[PDB]
Amino acid sequence: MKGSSHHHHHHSSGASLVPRGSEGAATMELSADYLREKLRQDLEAEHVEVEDTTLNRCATSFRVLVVSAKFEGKPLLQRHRLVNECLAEELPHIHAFEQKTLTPEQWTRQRRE
Repeated sequence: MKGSSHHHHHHSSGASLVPRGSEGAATMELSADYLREKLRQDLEAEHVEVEDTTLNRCATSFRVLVVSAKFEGKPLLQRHRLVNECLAEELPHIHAFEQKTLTPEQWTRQRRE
């Protein structure tokens, strides 16, 4: 049907063609280091550790760790919500995400694992 209108002309875009590299699976898109570095610089932490259960599988999960005082200044719930706000668009793509924020004193106090 063509009752409801919205766009008379065709969509357009702009992308220059230059030598460098082609596309792939997700070597650059969606990665542990991507979310790690992003959160680290975005949240500005001291020590961070990211992990993954190998994307090549039925189940996919990502683990992120952050240790600093910047989180202390903000409420407990604000900490977790902060990490979610950053990867808000990426979150939906993550089948399973798990983050944990703590202080440098607590971590250094008891860091067995």
